[PDB]
Amino acid sequence: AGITGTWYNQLGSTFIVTAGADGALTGTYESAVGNAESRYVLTGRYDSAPATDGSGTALGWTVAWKNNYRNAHSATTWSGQYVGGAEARINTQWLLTSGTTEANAWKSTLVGHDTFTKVKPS
Amino acid sequence: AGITGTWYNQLGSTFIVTAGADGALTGTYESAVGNAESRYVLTGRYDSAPATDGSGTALGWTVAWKNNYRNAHSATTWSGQYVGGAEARINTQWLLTSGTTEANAWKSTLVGHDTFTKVKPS
Amino acid sequence: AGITGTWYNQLGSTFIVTAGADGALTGTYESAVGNAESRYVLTGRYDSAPATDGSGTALGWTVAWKNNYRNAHSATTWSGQYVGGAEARINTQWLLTSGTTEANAWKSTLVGHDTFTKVKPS
Amino acid sequence: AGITGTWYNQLGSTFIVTAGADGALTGTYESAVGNAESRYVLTGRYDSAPATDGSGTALGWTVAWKNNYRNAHSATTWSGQYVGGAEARINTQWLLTSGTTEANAWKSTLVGHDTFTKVKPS
Repeated sequence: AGITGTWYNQLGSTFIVTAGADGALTGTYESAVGNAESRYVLTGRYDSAPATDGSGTALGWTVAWKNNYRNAHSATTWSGQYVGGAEARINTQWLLTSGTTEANAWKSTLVGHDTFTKVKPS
Repeated sequence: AGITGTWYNQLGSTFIVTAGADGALTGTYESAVGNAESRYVLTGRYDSAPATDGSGTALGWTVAWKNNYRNAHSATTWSGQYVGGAEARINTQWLLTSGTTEANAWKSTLVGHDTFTKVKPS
Repeated sequence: AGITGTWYNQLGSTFIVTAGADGALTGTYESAVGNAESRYVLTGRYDSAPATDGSGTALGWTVAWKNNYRNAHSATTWSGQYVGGAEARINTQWLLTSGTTEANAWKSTLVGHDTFTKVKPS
Repeated sequence: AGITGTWYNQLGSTFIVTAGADGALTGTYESAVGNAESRYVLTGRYDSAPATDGSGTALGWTVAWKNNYRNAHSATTWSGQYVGGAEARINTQWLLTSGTTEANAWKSTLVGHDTFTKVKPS
């Protein structure tokens, strides 16, 4: 169950999350950490029964940079895997797609990565 | 609203989906198209108010290759953007992460793409 | 076994390439195609000895977007595979990275895909 | 402005590279580091004239995983940027593509990240 919680990224984002018994992910993303109108609904999925081999626990989740206060006309999906214990992290790769005229399709999707930890950076 | 529906991919996958008035995505992924125990719950997010410039409509969604019948200990997040009209498509990039020993972390995430259309391929 | 030549992608860009007998790839890439002021240097590598089970031929290459007529301050790589036959295609995927101040480092790399064909698109 | 040299990543791999005065990149990459049987050819490009606003230096390169001692039937490219200073790092991202039959074409390309530093990791 050790997914549910708060999770901080190197750069200064934060999201708390729940893991539905069945296998859901519900939460909200805070893209600063001292903000309020800069939170966005979070939903995603994670393998609710993982393997017995020290192997990761696959997950993903999406967040749409639009809320009741702002719209970036964009959305990030985080894909990766959660590891547990004392050094416990959420290792992801992420994609970011904006809405584009088809003229600029080709340049619509930023790629990156993010390591989330259960205790703040610096 | 022209997201809700069925969507087919070049290769032979299918997913029907709803767009919550607010901005959610709920659905289920069929990874063949004539299957049944090979469907997986689908949830994700999409910009419920898009821009007025012919620009795409950003979205993403995640699917965990584990259900009541199978487990691939994996998960795909699809990120991209939906375009409408008579030639209407869901253009995405996708990531796939498996659970890995940390020994094999480095090789945990397949990258690809998928163009979804509202009417079957071949 | 005919990587050597001229190739074209979904949007009418072109790169010519000789395929050194070991893995060398060198040649060029032309933003558009009919123009000498928008031409760019290209080097890369490929498997000079692919398996015989009709498996693709892995390859990669690079086009720092700099010449004597423009500097874009950026570089694309292309990773993927050659699949000869009637319809010879170089199915690839690419990462486009610009040079950023440390703060924009995160929005630095586009991701995308590209099919190349020995015949011009539409 | 010191791309030329020896670099190391989070897992103790290494590549040496000369940075041609225009953009050439050539050199090598060593699966591990202390071994001649696991060494691989490397070519690429970089912006030989990056802007002066302390922006990174874009670059890319390729290592078809083939030598006289092993053939992996695959190729990685590395796209990213050089950021000199006290802590000079080449922050990159990479795509690892194997040669596949048309049916496995979809599970063909790993994606991932890599920091390189002029000093060995741990």
